[PDB]
Amino acid sequence: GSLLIDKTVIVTGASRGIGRAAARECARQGARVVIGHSGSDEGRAGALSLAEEIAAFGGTAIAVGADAADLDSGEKLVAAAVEAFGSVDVLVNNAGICPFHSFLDMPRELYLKTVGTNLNGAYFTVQAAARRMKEQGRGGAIIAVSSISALVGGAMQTHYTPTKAGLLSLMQSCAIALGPYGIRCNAVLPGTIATDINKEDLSDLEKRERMTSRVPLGRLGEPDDLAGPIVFLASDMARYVTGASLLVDGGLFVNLQ
Amino acid sequence: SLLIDKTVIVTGASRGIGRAAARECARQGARVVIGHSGSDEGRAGALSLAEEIAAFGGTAIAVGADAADLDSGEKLVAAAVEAFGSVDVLVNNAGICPFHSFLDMPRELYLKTVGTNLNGAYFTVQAAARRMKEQGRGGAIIAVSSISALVGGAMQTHYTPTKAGLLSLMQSCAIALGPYGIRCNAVLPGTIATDINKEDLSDLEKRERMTSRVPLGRLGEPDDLAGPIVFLASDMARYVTGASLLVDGGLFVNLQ
Amino acid sequence: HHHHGSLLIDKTVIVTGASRGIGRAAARECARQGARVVIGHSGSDEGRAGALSLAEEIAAFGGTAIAVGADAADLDSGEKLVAAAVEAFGSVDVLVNNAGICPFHSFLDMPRELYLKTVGTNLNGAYFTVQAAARRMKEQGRGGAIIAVSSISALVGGAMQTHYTPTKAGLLSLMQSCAIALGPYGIRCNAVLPGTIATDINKEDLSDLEKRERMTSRVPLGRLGEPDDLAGPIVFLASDMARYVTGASLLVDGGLFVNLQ
Amino acid sequence: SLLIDKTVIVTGASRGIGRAAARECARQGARVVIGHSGSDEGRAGALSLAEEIAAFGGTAIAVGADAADLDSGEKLVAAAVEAFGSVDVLVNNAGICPFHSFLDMPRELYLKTVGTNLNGAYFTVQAAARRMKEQGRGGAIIAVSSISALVGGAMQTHYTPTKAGLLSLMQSCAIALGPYGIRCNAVLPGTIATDINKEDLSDLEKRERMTSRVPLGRLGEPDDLAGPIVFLASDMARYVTGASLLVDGGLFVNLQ
Repeated sequence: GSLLIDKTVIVTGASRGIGRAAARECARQGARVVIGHSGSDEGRAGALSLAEEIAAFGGTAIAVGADAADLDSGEKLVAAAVEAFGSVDVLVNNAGICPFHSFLDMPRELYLKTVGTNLNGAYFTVQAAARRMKEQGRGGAIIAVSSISALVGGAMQTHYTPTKAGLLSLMQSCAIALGPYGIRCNAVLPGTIATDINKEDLSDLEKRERMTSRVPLGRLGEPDDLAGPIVFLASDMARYVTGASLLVDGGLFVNLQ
Repeated sequence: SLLIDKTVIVTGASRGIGRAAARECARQGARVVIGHSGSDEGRAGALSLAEEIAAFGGTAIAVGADAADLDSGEKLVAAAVEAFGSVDVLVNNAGICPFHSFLDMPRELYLKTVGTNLNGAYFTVQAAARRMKEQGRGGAIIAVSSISALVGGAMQTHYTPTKAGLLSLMQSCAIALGPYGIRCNAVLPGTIATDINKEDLSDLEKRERMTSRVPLGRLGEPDDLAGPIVFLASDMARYVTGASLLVDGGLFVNLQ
Repeated sequence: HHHHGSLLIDKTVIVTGASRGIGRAAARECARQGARVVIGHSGSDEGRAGALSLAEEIAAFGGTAIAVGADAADLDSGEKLVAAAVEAFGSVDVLVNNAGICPFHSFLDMPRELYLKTVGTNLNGAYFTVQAAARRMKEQGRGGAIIAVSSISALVGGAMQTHYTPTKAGLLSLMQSCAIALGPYGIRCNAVLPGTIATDINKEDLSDLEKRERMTSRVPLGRLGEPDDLAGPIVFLASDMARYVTGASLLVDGGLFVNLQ
Repeated sequence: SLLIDKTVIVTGASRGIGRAAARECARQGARVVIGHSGSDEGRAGALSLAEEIAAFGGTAIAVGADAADLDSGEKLVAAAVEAFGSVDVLVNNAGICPFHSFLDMPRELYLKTVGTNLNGAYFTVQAAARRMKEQGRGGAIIAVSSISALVGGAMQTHYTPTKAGLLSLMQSCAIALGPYGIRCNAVLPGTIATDINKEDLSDLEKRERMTSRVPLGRLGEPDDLAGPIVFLASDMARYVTGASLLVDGGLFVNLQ
């Protein structure tokens, strides 16, 4: 594919799941990809194996550790991208956590780590990438991976849903601030995205059937289901799209019981 | 080549967004049915687009089918099936916005706006969706709605409910038609420079005022909707249904 | 005296579809708040009987009301209701548009006649009832309030409601556009969005105790709504408590919309 | 008598919307905890409000409790319980909007905005809700958010996410606290003339431009939010939770 030929794409949280699938598809569309990961041993291992898979089909990618909760990570990722590839053209902000926990006994540290990682870290990663895009003067695209939970509630996600709605709101306000520099800012809202079914347990499979019944398309999402929408929003197919959000949920949001 | 071997029906495709979407689908490999109003101007515009498409190697036919006539849906599907053997994508785009104040709104003006923009769309969607279910191969439906689906307009009290109604139709059809692999979504164009508003935008002081409200710094053009429509019609959007997508250069978020 | 409120004292309120359900409860509470109420009904035998029994109850607790038959699908009904209100009470100050139908039906075999009756009753008839009321409010020069009773279905889909959800979304959009058009005349326009409300309509879905238990378990507040649960929000939007509220919508659903499952 | 004998905690109540909401709660029979920042101006405003309320026969106390200090929620609850025996309503209103461009936003300013507007709200809601659950009599929580929860602002990249986050917090808390009869809702004020925007509103030309964008034809006053807040706090809203209410004179829908 050639939707992102000669663009440098940073993807945060890209060692597994949606970010992994997005980074891969960006590389398949001709981009040179900075695979950001958490800096953990599993994160590094997944980032490097993705880099290998990309190298195998002729792509170009590097892996960069950068804990999203560390607010210095944005400039570290931009610096690594500019050092290796000379530019930053697309940011896919995807790193996040969702430690389910009840509201009335939520500890401060868990709440603050969730906001810190999902929203504050995103803020300054977007800021670092957008600064570089403005300095280049060639435009850019920023995509925040948020969630259907940006639009509705979850009882075990009182600390989590505000960060997802926060991300949507950040893209709306950045769209105004960065529009004069040709930088488009949008959000994708994944619904229920499943992990590999061959690795699930029997109990995990029984919950899969109930959640699947809730989706009009008749199946849970896969990480690759988010790659097309992310690459669309990063590309010239979306040349007039900014300040927008896009549900990628198989109809889950509209399917009121 | 996102739509190779797909039959695409575009309603109201002789001018504006519909014309650009029909041409782009054809460039992506689709066989395109160019639906128009049946008027003399509609027929001429659809004819010229069909010739343009044929000139770059694409395939298209032109079909008159007044969107206000509830028989038009089956006529378009029958023409598509006769010419190309299938219906795989519907881009519902025919619509009118006769600006008029609310307190003196004529009943027949209101009824023609709802009849064209919403009622005609309902039964065009129904006719295409039936064929798609019958084929058993899935499909995609894209309603061209508007930013006006989300906010108000004092001279559009008859019009904004049809745009919001179209979005809602896509949400409910996504549920009804999801088990058949038929995805239903809406695009919400912002301020698009077309033939309808060309005289209003001739006022270049007005144009600069309208332009200053768009963060991307320009008004839209019909090709700005072509990419998002083809995306929603394609396998890039295989898990997208019941969704809406603003295509407005940031207009909606830019609270003045 | 009956511990009547005064939020709507000296105001004339037209309620369409007021013989039963949400409309009946709204009309009753407006009268408890001091309003003179036009109890609009469909003209059917059942509608007329329900409107008369409400008028008897209101009269007995010291309120003021009249019953007026006015089929919402007849686009002349808006002017009929306004004329009755002006003749009986001298003004029109609040419109609560509540008349509507939801004949559940699948999409692919939806008949034209059923679809067109649903749009005609729920949206077209509301449009010209709002128009007739708003013209009288403008002519009076004392402002007013319009409340459309829409539905949570204005925000989400329903497979057996492809003909119905667009009319509910359309009503919300109508309030947004009318808020702009009528704001200069002091007329505020808002929509209320009820969730699952146990009314006579969904009598037979709720007849199934197992279905009813599942529907109740989806509401965070833990119960289905009652028509009286909509009376307070409607009266609020009609009153000076909401003097700066226009172009707005209000979910009244016990948390159903936010409770993603 | 919408709130007779209820204990209402209002944060940020020395001025503006919070001050008017605290006053109206007391006019409805509530005993009011006037939360303020602890600054000299916060202390003076809270005292004058407490005296205002006392002068018309109400009951109130003032409590300094910086919303950025995450201990403040339990400080307010403890003061409410000692003075008045219960907590029944929380109006979360404390917030800041230090306008600043995005690309040079300092970390300290961003973190103080999130910390005050969202993090402090979270743990104030948590403290109030714990006490409401222990009492077993239900309760009401109202977050004062903004129209900016729905749209963007170039000089508010740090601010609008906190306002949208407040709305989302009420949505999730409505689910978690529903079983305990605790309703959670947000109000979204439009352009409200307060001490914050006071200097910008002395420019007569700009005030006219901002007024012309409101369909009701005037800017809001703090009293304009009091009615909606007391409504959401009361039995008039007994089936309302997880909901949001624009209080903006039509500003949001009035697309240019």
